[PDB]
Amino acid sequence: GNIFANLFKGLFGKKEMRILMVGLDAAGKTTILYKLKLGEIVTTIPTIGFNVETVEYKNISFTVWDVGGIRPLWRHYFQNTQGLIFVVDSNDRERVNEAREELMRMLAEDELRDAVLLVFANKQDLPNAMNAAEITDKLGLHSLRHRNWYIQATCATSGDGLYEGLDWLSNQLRNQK
Amino acid sequence: GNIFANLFKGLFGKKEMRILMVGLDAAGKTTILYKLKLGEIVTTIPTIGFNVETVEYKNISFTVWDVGGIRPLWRHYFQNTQGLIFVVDSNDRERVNEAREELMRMLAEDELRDAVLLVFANKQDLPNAMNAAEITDKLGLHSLRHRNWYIQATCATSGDGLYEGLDWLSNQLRNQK
Ligand SMILES: Nc1nc2c(ncn2[C@@H]2O[C@H](COP(=O)(O)OP(=O)(O)O)[C@@H](O)[C@H]2O)c(=O)[nH]1
Ligand SMILES: Nc1nc2c(ncn2[C@@H]2O[C@H](COP(=O)(O)OP(=O)(O)O)[C@@H](O)[C@H]2O)c(=O)[nH]1
Ligand SMILES: [Mg+2]
Ligand SMILES: [Mg+2]
Repeated sequence: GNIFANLFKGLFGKKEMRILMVGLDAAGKTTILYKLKLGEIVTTIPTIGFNVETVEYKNISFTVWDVGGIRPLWRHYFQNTQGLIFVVDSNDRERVNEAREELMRMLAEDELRDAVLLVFANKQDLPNAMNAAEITDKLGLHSLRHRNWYIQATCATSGDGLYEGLDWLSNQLRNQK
Repeated sequence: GNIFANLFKGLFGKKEMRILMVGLDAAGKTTILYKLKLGEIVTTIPTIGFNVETVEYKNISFTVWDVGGIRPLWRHYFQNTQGLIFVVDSNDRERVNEAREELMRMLAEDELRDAVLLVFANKQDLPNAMNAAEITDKLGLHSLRHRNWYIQATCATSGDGLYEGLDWLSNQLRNQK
């Protein structure tokens, strides 16, 4: 709601910022966006089979799309992305190896070289959900000795961890550029 | 887009109406919605797990959501539904039986009792895509001895068939109550 509006209020200014939130399908990306209550989640299809949800807050645009189904059109988007958030279904032990692939494939893009990474280890409320330490390992985030990263455990449905992780991210951008 | 807006025009009274477009996931509902160019597709999540896309023209709300995976909140939506569009992935021969039960199930509900059913047999551009003739059977549309109904073969991505099926529906609604 507002606690999130406040967060991003310090990042306001004549400049179009982009915060990419990608992850596999059903990771909790649309739920996290609805939870921020920064505005209307509007869907558009840039290209057939390319669904993009966006919440435009002010100069800050929240762009979301599923991953693993790369793509050219993506680069255009990358050309504005200050920060990338990657949400993982901690309870989906089966597709984290994929999450890692795409993640590594995203970090490996030239325009996203100077982008702050925030990994949301969502669905923490599920009984056999990996913890933020398991996910950091499986994702091999400890080898990303090069970029400003961070992992916050969450539950998009109850909503906790979203503020704490977005607080970090907000701080980072505030002195990113 | 504009050809589509004029279609519903006559129906522009002050009356709050709703056209419910449903079917299994991946059927082509979001693509159909985007093709109409009647407005922005906003995703809301009334209850956890329940994602609804809505486009609003004037006194018209196109409410979309995936089925097959009733509920008390739908019945509330049902209590205002004039038209019911049911889109099927004509090429997904496997779950056609599932889209059949979900359809039948939806028609069982009382507020829907006076809803006009338009069936879009989508993805018609694919080689294996069942045709309206086979769909009309696999869904038992002929069993509907008590309601208005029409099946229109479409291809959402190119837009083929959208106007035809939607021109029919308009009439049904133009002389409803
Ligand atoms: N248990 C649990 N379920 C969640 C959580 N976040 C999202 N979900 C559920 O996972 C499904 C996928 O979520 P969704 O937001 O549509 O995913 P997206 O495909 O990544 O955009 C939905 O049915 C959610 O309501 C969470 O933290 N915990
Ligand atoms: N080949 C083909 N694909 C279609 C057609 N309509 C939709 N799709 C594709 O089917 C996938 C699912 O469609 P979508 O609009 O996302 O469906 P929804 O899950 O019902 O909202 C997307 O890749 C669409 O581009 C069609 O007529 N032909
Ligand atoms: Mg989604
Ligand atoms: Mg959809």
